[PDB]
Amino acid sequence: MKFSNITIKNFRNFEKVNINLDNKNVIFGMNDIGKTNFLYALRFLLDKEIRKFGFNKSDYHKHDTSKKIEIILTLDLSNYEKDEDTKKLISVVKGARTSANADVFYIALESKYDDKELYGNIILKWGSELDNLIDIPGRGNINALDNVFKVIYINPKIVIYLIEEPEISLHRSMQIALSKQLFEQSTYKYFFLSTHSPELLYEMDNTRLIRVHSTEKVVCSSHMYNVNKALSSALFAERVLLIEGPSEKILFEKVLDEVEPEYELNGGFLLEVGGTYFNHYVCTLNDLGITHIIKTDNDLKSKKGKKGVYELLGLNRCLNLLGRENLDEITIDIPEDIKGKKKKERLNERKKEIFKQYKNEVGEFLGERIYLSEIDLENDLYSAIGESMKRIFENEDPVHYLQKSKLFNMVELVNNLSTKDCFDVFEHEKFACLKELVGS
Amino acid sequence: MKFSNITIKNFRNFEKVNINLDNKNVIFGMNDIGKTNFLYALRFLLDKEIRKFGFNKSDYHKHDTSKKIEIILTLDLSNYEKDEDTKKLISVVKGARTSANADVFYIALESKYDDKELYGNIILKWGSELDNLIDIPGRGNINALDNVFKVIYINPKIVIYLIEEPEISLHRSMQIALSKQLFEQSTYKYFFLSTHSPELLYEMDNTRLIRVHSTEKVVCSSHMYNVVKKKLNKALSSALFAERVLLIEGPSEKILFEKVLDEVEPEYELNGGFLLEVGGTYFNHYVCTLNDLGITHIIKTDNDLKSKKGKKGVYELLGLNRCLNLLGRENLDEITIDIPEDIKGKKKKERLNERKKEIFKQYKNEVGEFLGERIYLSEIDLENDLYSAIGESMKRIFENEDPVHYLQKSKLFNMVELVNNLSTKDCFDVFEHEKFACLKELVGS
DNA sequence: TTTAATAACCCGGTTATTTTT
DNA sequence: AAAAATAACCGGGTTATTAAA
Ligand SMILES: [Ca+2]
Ligand SMILES: [Ca+2]
Repeated sequence: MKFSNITIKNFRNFEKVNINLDNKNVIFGMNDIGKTNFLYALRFLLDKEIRKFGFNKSDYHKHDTSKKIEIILTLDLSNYEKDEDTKKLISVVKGARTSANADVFYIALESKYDDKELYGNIILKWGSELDNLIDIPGRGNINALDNVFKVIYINPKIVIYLIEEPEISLHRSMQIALSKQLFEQSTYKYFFLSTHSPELLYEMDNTRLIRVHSTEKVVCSSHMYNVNKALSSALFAERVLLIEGPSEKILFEKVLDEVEPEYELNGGFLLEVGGTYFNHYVCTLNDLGITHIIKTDNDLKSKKGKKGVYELLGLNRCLNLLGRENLDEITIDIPEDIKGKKKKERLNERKKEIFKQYKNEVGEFLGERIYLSEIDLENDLYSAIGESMKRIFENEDPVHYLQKSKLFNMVELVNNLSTKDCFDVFEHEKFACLKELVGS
Repeated sequence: MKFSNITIKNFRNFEKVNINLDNKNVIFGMNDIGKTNFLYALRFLLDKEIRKFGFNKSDYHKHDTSKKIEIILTLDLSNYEKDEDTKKLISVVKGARTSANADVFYIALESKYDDKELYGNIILKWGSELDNLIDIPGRGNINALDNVFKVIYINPKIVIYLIEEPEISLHRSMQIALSKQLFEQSTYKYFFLSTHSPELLYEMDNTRLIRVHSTEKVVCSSHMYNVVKKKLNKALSSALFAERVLLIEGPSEKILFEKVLDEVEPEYELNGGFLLEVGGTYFNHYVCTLNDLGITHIIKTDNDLKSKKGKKGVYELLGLNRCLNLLGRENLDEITIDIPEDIKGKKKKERLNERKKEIFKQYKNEVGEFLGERIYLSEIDLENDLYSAIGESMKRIFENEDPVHYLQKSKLFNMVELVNNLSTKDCFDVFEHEKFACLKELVGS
């Protein structure tokens, strides 16, 4: 009884599309024209108050020719034993089943000859096979299809809901209450929800994501959702850059609005993880067709029980994202001396030798969407705008000046930064994580 | 020059309001009718196409009487320097400025005889003194106020912008870009902004915040706000749209408290309640803004101990000293806890956990004016006065003899496991206790 | 013979004490 | 007589080795 797919041929934006469905469907995307045409395709198939006006000239493909519109719904009916809705659809259809063991049923909408009397005319045919479809019998204004289904449309009998953007002029907690009410109540068994707000999509289970695109053909991507608050604003994006901390984010929001400031309208997003852990995020983004991009920094860690033996932490966190094996450990000797500045200067010079030692493995990290820095953000930020960093802080060592307060000295660099400097950050050879987010 | 105040007297919701407002005014609250009526009071004061129809019967306070509606605006006139609006405002007037050393200017709005042929007969007067105001002169349909000020209204010469709900049919990143165009650049200098959106208040500085109260007296709280302001305003921007705010340190007591405030009072966000994450024990960054806007700043803390850097065995008293730093008082002295080297771990944790009760029952006089104000201090942490409420049900779920040791290892991963299997009576058990009296003051019961 | 309990590191904050110049 | 590390806690996360019953 759970709906298999819909085939739309010659409608107002479509040429040949086959959108897989189930119950509880969510439609999003960039263009609103394809989302309105998807819900009006369901309204022309299953609602009589749109279907009684017929088709206009604008309801065909573009505005002229290809004068044969099919909208076909395929239900995947099968045997659900004594069921409330399935035995109802056995009971009203009756004689249009060609066999008693058929596990599929078709509802087809045909339209032809727009050019004669300026009128579309819509013919609805039942049938469990693609050949020998039987016409739906009706006496007056009422078909026998209208005894089965009922369509309720929301915009600011098996019941189908069609909801278009309920986030307009409501509070966000009312969107959270609508988000729980769409998935715990059994009266919202079948819907098609069009939305932009992330608060309607916090809790979500067993849901076909239908993504429409900005192309003129409009192709649709259809994905199953089975089982989070950070991912809800990243559900509406195709490309997600996964970054570690807020100091990365303030720099990237200053660069990405001074180079290409409409990146999130095109479908890019900046996602925080709050640490160095990406494997809980990339399995969620991989199942939903969202292209993750990972930016992380190379780190070293001292080993417990051994003095001088250091383990390769930032390399192994990219090897565990690929399912690979860990590396063997290194040995650094460090004297007593002072451990404030000089110990960090030994540990930078070891990590550069590591980063040139495993450069062909950095290459197969970068063949996937994992980008690993040489040391940190603050040291390859110094490799681009290091002539501009000494003027702002009035200091000889600006990396050590950012090392004291990582975010508070970052926002003083952000608040005094020129327009040409963001191109120098963005066009660097080591800031290539940004170039895969914008898609250029 | 800058705006100084408006005084609205007998208009359609107000009885006597003296609203002190600077430039770049931001208007918010749960009274959308009062925000709409405040912008209509500015349109009857300063716009031509609203004032040419006059007052109807509906904007005579409630529906009747109130026979003298006075709307008086003061702009105080004394900045000059490179801004020529002082020179325009003193060049258009002739005899309203009687003395050239005066530092106040009055634009007054009057109306009378409300029951004569259903017309307001709006009269506009100028003057630098409150007594003997002169009449604003005009020839035909155009006053002398009309040649000075121009009003542009947005709803989906000296320029005044009146913007009403711009988040309708506007995308979220363009709301953030509209906040950046409102407050960083100098394009809009005089505006009044009404909104319901948290993302128009991210980048804001040097602005007057007007909070409209939910009561029927429609009084307002106006705050001069000057300032990492992104890290402050990202948390604070959804908290300003809330009348009462609970300040919590961690995401364990968002997951714990949102289950309880959906089982007991699930419409608590619709009456002016909010839960504010801090991410640590730093509440002095957040209480400076909420107290000046009339928002109650409710705070739940835990007692903490720290070993000192130089001496061994003595303990800095960080549980009470973070609560006195909001109250500005002098810090406490030092205590001595004798812990040997071969005790470390669970025994060391319970040996410090006894001494956090021993410092708390000693200092019950000191915590009386903590809880008399909106600062709440726990016994040890969240998970022992949570065990003093639902502790028979803590041992049911984890299949553990001592579940508070089982919960400190995990934090969120067994806090979520606790919150998913909570019964209905359990969320009234935890809401009722006197150590969870911070939850009552958020909802007022 | 498994099993929890810290060393080590990452993403943010504070406040008093050495420390070095 | 300062100002810059450095303990030592607070809100979150992951491996890996050790002590531990
Ligand atoms: Ca890093
Ligand atoms: Ca705590």
